[PDB]
Amino acid sequence: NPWTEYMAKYDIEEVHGSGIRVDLGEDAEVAGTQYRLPSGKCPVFGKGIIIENSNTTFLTPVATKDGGFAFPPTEPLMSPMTLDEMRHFYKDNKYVKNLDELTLCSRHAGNMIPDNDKNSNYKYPAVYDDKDKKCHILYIAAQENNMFCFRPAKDISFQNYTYLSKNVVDNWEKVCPRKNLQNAKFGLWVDGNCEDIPHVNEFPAIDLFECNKLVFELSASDQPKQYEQHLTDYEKIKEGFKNKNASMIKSAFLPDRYKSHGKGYNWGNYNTETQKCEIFNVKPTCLINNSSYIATTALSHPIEVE
Amino acid sequence: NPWTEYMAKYDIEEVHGSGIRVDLGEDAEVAGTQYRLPSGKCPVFGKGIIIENSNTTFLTPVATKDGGFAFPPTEPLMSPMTLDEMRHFYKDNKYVKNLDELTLCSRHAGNMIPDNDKNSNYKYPAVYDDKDKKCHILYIAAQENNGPRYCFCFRPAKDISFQNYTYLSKNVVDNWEKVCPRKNLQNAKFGLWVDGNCEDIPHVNEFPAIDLFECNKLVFELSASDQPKQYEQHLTDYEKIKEGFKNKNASMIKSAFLPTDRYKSHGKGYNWGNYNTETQKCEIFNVKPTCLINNSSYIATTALSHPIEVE
Ligand SMILES: [Cl-]
Repeated sequence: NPWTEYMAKYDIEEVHGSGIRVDLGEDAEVAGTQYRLPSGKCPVFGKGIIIENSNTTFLTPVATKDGGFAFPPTEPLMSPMTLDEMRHFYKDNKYVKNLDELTLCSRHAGNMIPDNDKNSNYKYPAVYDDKDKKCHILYIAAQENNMFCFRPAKDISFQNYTYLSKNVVDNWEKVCPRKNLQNAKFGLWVDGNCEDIPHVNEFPAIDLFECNKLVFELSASDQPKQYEQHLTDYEKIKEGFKNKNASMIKSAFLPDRYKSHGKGYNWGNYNTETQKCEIFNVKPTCLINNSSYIATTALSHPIEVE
Repeated sequence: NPWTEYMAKYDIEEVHGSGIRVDLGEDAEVAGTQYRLPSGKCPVFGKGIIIENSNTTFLTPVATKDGGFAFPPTEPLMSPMTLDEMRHFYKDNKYVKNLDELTLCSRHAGNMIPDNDKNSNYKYPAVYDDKDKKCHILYIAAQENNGPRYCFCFRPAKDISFQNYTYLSKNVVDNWEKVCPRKNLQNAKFGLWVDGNCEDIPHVNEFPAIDLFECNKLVFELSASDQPKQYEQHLTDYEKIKEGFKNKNASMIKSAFLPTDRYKSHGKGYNWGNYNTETQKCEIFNVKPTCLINNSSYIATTALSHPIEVE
């Protein structure tokens, strides 16, 4: 396969390794309880959280329903923090001060100790705003609760946002998707040629944005499948919550089932001419030269094209 | 309610009466020990077993690791057996010879005596393959074994590879076509009849589902299960019997701990789904539906139902 090195970034199971729509791919103890937390190795471009029946944006600091998901005021203020502020903050750290924008944001979020637990490996995720050059640390690592109903989504208002786990790798631009591939269709390398993906499901999509949106909706998810009828502390932890009104969430019921490990309907071929989004769940291993198509993934930016 | 007679086949507790994802709804003695075995009265369309970290397919005869779940070769060969071979085999039996292929495969499997036990009521289940018109008697009636322990690990699933298979207990009824679900209902949504109207099911759990097959898979996964929740440390002989195993390498499995109804669903579960084809959402619920709503955006499915076939 002449396509192996090129196609490496599209093996989402390998290179990302956790959920995309909902990333809760690891567990980490904070003060004696194991909490779920995002753990994917790639940035998720254009991902944010929509709070339903509300005008509050999710990057609004948590209420200390009026509030969002972001870190409340700390002293000194750790979040939000601009790119320049971050580089100045870490000036004495050779291995941190020069990391790319997104990786720096991830590492910065990763320096926030949870709940004065100095032993803990738990690290908060973050959102980077590329327009504002601002890093927002998320206090709430839950992504879907469908007190607050909400869901993850690509939305036109989120196009400059990137959702970042603690695990985002420093060379993500070499090894992860970002841009959509114009004039290219994902395929499978079989006996010296790029063949069509055998099984695809097709949907109407007015533009590339709408196709990327759909793929995202259907992509790898670490959200629980079985769960009680009412919200319970056990259900909250399974959704990625850690804190409730001034105490940690605990549950006698906590002892790997919910982890996708990157498995899902993560790829799409958008036919710009017929306005159909072609969605599949096997990793592609080549490209087909087809001028009618744009190749997208749930990780990819919903608009940007190369 | 004008829907009563029409909706009877969606009363899964009544018409099927056992687990769907894992069906172990009866016990039957073989050589002095009670074993668990499938007892559902309806066929389960598109159900097979996935063996983990293995190149072995579940319809391969048992190893006699390299093996599956199917009957080892017998003389005369009783399994696998084609429809035509079955009809010829039972040519002298008026009551069996002209049964529908599914009920026939169930009855054929039910004629295998377990472990030379002349008067046992234990009857092996079977899988009928509609593509090759072959009946496969299963020697292993276990359907799930994947505890954190050592995970020969396996689980039940609907999968594209299994779409022409039907998993058949010994109790599959001869008139299943009239009394059991099979086809999904296109342009229809399950509801509840309230005051001269078909109303929405009050509580549904909603999930993303790219197509009807995926919705049907999800419903099956959440459906009535007779599996022990008793996932514990090592796999003990008692645990094996609770999982539906009967044999282990030249002896019956036995246990002093076997008491002489707790893991039986009797068909109670998240057995139904309304799939919204326009929003790609699978809405799953655990109460029997009692009418249909005319909605072009939906397809009504059950855990029993074929994962593709529509009406
Ligand atoms: Cl029982």
